[PDB]
Amino acid sequence: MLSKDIIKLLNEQVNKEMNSSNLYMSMSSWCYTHSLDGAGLFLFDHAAEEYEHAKKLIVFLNENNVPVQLTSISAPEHKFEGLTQIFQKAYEHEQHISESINNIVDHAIKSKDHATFNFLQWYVSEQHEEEVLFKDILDKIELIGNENHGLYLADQYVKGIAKSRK
Amino acid sequence: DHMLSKDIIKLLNEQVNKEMNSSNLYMSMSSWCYTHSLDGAGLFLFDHAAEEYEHAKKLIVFLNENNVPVQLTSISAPEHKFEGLTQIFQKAYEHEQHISESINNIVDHAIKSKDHATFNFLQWYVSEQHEEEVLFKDILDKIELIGNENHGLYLADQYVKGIAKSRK
Amino acid sequence: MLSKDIIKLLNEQVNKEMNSSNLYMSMSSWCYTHSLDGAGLFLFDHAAEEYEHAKKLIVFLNENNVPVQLTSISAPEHKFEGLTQIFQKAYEHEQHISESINNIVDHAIKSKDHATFNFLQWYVSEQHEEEVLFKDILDKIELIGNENHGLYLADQYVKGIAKSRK
Amino acid sequence: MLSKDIIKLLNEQVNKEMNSSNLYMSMSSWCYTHSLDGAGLFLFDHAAEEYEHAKKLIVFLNENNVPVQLTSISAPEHKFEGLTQIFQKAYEHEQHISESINNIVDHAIKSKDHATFNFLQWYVSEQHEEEVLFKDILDKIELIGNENHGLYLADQYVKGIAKSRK
Amino acid sequence: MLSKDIIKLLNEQVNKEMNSSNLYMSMSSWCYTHSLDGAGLFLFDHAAEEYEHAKKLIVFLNENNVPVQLTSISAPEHKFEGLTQIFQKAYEHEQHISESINNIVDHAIKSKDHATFNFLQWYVSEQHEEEVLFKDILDKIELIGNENHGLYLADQYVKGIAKSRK
Amino acid sequence: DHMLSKDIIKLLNEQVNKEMNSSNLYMSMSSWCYTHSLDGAGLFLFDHAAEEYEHAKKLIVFLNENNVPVQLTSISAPEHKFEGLTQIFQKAYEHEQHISESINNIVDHAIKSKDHATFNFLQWYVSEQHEEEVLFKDILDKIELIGNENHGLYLADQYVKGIAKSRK
Repeated sequence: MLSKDIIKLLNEQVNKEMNSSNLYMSMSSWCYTHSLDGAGLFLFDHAAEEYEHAKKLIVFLNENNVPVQLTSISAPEHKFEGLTQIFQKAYEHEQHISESINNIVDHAIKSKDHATFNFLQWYVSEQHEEEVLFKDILDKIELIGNENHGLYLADQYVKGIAKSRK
Repeated sequence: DHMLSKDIIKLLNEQVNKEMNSSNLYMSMSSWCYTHSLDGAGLFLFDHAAEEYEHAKKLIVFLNENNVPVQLTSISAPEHKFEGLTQIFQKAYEHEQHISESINNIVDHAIKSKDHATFNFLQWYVSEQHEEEVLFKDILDKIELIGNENHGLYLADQYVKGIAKSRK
Repeated sequence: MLSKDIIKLLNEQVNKEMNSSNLYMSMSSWCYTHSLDGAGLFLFDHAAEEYEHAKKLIVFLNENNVPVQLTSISAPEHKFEGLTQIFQKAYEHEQHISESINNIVDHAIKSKDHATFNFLQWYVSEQHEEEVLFKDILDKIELIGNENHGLYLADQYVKGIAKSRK
Repeated sequence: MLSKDIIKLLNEQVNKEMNSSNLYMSMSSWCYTHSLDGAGLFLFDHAAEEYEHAKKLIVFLNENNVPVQLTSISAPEHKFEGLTQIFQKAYEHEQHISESINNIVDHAIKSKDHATFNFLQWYVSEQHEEEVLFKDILDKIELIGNENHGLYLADQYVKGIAKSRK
Repeated sequence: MLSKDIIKLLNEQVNKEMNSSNLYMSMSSWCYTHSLDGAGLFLFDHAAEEYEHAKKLIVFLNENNVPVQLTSISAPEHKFEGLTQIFQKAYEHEQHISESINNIVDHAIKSKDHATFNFLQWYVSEQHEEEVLFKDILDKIELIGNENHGLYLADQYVKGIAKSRK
Repeated sequence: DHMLSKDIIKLLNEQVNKEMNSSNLYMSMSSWCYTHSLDGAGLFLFDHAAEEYEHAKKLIVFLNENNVPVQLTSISAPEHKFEGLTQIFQKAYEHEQHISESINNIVDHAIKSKDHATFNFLQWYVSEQHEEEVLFKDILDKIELIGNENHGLYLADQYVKGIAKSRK
């Protein structure tokens, strides 16, 4: 049904998405172990949400009678320097994801897979929104500043958002 | 680490990895079923895969609240080629046996180091695993009863479908 | 408002869509008369659903102040070999329809009729979904096999789906 | 089961009915495109209702294990001179339909297909009523005239009826 | 995030949108002062709705962390010849807006801002619909004609629509 | 023959324009806040801007029901560059004072021409203006109380956010 290219990209996206989840879990554990259970929670929940994206793709593939060919998931990074650094990396990571998705959309436009294109709309929208979210959080962290109690407050701010997203 | 013994931590991290790995194995198997018109099995395995991933998560939460760093290593690619519904379930069953053993090994270690809280935590996990191991045996048994000669694959898939739904 | 090309294709589509339903009614009657009232029902309802698609198009054309030009509806085929053959033909018929629709979409993209494009999204998605459905059914029929009580069970399977689509 | 004659007439009626629907859609679009969305709607809905009559017949045929043989549906007329003319043609068309139905009834009486006769009662009555409806509307339109705002009012009158029939 | 081009067009659109609102308010006051409070109301409400579009766009820019550059709003036209003329100008004005929006859509397609494209869908559809609405109203008015009681009834027709849109 | 005096009409039309102009100023200010990570302030001002546009509308309605033509002139471009949260609110407050003054001027004129119905109509408008003028002063004072020190901005934005939500 769907073109060889598309299939490859979709499978690849599944992998990136699963990979992303692990990155967020890794980041989450770093936060927890450095007394930042606000960030820890946010990222852990965000990781869960990434795994769900993967699942939607697998379902889409499954329903189109396309075999899922899962390759290895690379090991996420474990060492990080601080709350700001994590979110910086996170933000750059989300930009990369937005770009892989658009790439898939480009391909559907070019091959005229209009149904695939259609399916991908929500996904694009969800990503852009998530990309913004990370941006905001990063800005807010920077507004607060790491001097003194700011790490505490920044974590509470993040905690604040975590709970208002379940 | 300050709370749990180095050994335990190693095994727990290891287990997370096996558990994540397992999920992918089941997704792979699931897709094989779907693409060979066995959406009953496909669903069962897909849901089972999801459930595997959740077990990993529970461990991670356990590790997190004990202030233990989670060290996620790479997840190997699962096998993609399988011979038939029976073969898949056979492999699944042998896979579950292996997992049951991994877990018991962790339990042995907690007993020996006297990590009684860890032991406690592991109870549900053991029971949950044992139950799943049985489930796969039954399905395999039922599959063999039915036979694969005529409409058997169909009926076997409906039987499996039957169970998939009654586990939401 | 809309371009001469688009209008022509849309009118053409209306006709194909009406034509399709007749094909499905014809197929439906064949099923009923050969004791396959499961298939009979599925196809009858599917035919009804095709006629509704036509109607949505007519409405679209009407609200854009475009005259609907209805041409002749050709007579559908009435002789068929068997349950499998019918579904095979059905499936190939759905493939053809998916393609006429995409063609319309291609044309809107090229003339930049963005509102028309927009309107066509649901239609694309619906068709694709239906195309999948026929593939599944066809696969399930083949999994069962026409030997023994195969035809019976296959009809019950189809009946099963018919009732879980009203 | 049923006699060859009856079957022929029933099939014939289905074709007529399907044909009629298209005529009404064509007429409907003419109304819409000349700013007469009241008439447009009435006819559109009336067309849908004709299609339904066809379906009831097909169902009747199906449950009696009679194959439906659908022939081609001719293209309806597209050009009309005005609201009055359309309804005039409509009315004459409905008279013709009443007559094809009666003819079927005559035949059932003569072959003593009493069950078929029974089935046909609602259809006769329903048709007779529709024939009256068109006369009334036509009459009302004439009462109104086209001298001032007649078309606007006649269309509103028609609109009035369209909504009090769903 | 978003490309400089897009942002410029989006800001430009805000301005045209605000400008549009004023045009409609101006037109509205003309209607009121010439005893056409039906039209007056329709246009007033339509003006309000235009200002909301601008606001919607402004929100979109804000959540993407894009500065909004608001320019001066030119004075609308204040002299008009009559109900028909107003709606003619209105219709023409609407088309112009449809075209500016499509232009933005063209640009997103070309730069591959797929999220922006996505966002713009509702806007395109809402616009197309509004463009149709003005055509219908104009058409209805022509149908009625400016002769005896025409203006009155046309205003009541318009009033009719105004109230069935809040 | 209008009901109202030429003077009044002129002022009222003028006021519409100032009011529309004001809204844009607030939107501009709002966007500045959003783009500098101050979505609390951003929201407050955005909502306040919307509220200014509504004032304009009430006037237009008033003029319409009195059969007075609305003459909309150009809306000037608002200022886009600002130096900080404090500066914005300072400018805001001054702007509010200037608006109060324009409104009072209209009231003065109604008293002098004895347009008692117009006077009547203008009561709510005056009261609403006074209240808004106070509000801006209060916010300004708190912001100064807090100080744009190390965590001042974040808190001042949260304070503002606090008020924004308790005004819907």
